[PDB]
This record gives sequence, structure tokens and C-alpha cells, in this order.
Amino acid sequence: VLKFTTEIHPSCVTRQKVIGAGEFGEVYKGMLKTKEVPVAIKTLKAGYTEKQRVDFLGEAGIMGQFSHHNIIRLEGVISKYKPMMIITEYMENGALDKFLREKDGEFSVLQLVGMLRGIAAGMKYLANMNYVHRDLAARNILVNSNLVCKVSDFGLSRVLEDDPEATYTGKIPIRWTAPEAISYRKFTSASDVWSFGIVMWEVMTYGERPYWELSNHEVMKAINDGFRLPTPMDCPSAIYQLMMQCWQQERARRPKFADIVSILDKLIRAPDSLKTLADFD
Ligand SMILES: Cc1cccc(Cl)c1NC(=O)c1cnc(Nc2cccc(C(=O)N[C@H]3CCNC3)c2)s1
Repeated sequence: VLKFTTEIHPSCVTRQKVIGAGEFGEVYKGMLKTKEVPVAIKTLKAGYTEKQRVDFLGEAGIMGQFSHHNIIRLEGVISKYKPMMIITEYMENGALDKFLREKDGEFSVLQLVGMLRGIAAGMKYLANMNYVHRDLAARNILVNSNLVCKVSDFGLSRVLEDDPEATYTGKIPIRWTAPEAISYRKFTSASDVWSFGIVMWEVMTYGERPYWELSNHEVMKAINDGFRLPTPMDCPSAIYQLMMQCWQQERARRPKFADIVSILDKLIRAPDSLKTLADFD
């Protein structure tokens, strides 16, 4: 059983400005009538492979199945006319990774942790709806003008970076991915929890690149030898301990998203926890 997605009448949508472009089409900021709200509008290039068309509409189908504060809201689709569009709420501050790198140092630790609680709540909902994201990273999170972070990208065709089965005919990066997903292709909500740990580190570093200039095989060897990302400056000790739990080599030892939300709620309501920093050993 699945939800239909609203079909939006074309006279109801006006594209205003391009905000991005990819191997499929573009994303615009626009306006939608209801009495007139800003939206984001993703088009499919007239000149698409049918594979792209099925992937394009399939992405709208997946998005329409979700209804949660921390998951990008789908307003509807224009599927019967050209150009074909997917229409969502407009997130004023855009992608989280680029946003933090433009806004370095400007937020309180309590604000950063509230951002991470939002993401974790969105991921708990996805996981309990039996949806494995496989591609959780700050680049796939969007931020609105209330600082609310929403999980946003649900594109269908994804391949692991450096997958040996790949040939010359989007890529999921190794250094966001759990070991069991790399070593034997086991993607689950528990490998999403690993990636969430990496997202935690990205947020607490204002968008630093995980493992810096280490190569993919240097990262994998470091991880397998038991090394992990270091504590970001000003990161509360309890937050670093939480990322380290997400990075347990054994799946079973990682927290569930339900545990993460609860832990983050505890700290937010007792916010002097967020000034106790990590010590040495
Ligand atoms: C997430 C999503 C999936 C399918 C279809 C659609 Cl329409 C969407 N929604 C969006 O892409 C967006 C919703 N809100 C957005 N706001 C926004 C505003 C300004 C900048 C950005 C942004 O991240 N831009 C960078 C993307 C890459 N380089 C430019 C995003 S994009």
C-alpha cells in the first residue's frame, strides 16, 4: 500500500531562479499558489533516458510516502506535462555541509546539537518505516530558516565509491559508509547509524571533511585497526562518546536511532552537559 502524490496543476507553479543543476535536470526556487508560498522545483531534462524517467518519478513516489517534520516535505509532482517536476518545500539555507562551511563558528553548541536531534529524528522515522538511506551525509541534509535540518535526498540509483564491479558505463562515498556495507554490501539502518556518526562530526566541525586527505584505503585500514575520527574542538564529551558508539565495528553494539534521539533530548534539556568537554585517555 502506497500514498498517491498530489499532481500539481502547471498554472499553479512558477519557476523563478535556478539554484542547482545535475546530470538529470535542475533545481529552481519558485512560487506555488495555494495564498502563494515559496517552493523548490526539480525538473527532468527533456532529453532523458527512460531509466532516468523511471528513476525520476520513482524518487517522487518514495518522497510522497513520508510525513515527518525532519524529512523534506513533498508538495506534489507535475508528471503529465513537459517539463516534468518534483515540487518540495523551500529550505532557505540549503545544504547543511555548504551552509556550515559558510557559517563557521557562528552557532552555539546547543544549536548544533538541536540540529543533530532533528536529523536523528528524521532518520528514526525512515528506519522504522523500513527505509535504508545508504547515503546519509551533510550534503544530503537541508536547513530552513528555523535551523531545522531535514533528510532530503532520495535518488534511486546509487553506487558505492570505487565499487570494483563498476565500469565506464550518484556515488556513495566510502568514508561515510559503515565497514560491513563496504566489505560485504550489507546496508541497514545500523549502517545508517554509522553515517550519522560521521554527520555528527561534520556538524561539530562546521563542515570539515572526514579523515582529511587520507585515501579511501588508508581510511579503511585505519578503521579496521581501531582508529576513529578525533574529538572536534569544543565538542562536548557526551557528544563525542555518542559518535564513537555509532562507530562500533560490531553492528549490534551501535545505538539505534531511537537511542540517539533520547540521548540528544537528555542533553538538550540538561544543557550544561554541553559544556563538559572530553578529557585525556
Ligand atoms: C530535496 C529535493 C528532492 C527532490 C526535489 C526537490 Cl524540488 C528537492 N528540493 C530541493 O532540492 C531543495 C529544497 N530547498 C532547497 N533550498 C536551497 C536553497 C539554496 C541553495 C540550496 C543548495 O543547497 N544549493 C547548492 C546545491 C549544489 N550547489 C548549490 C538549496 S533545494
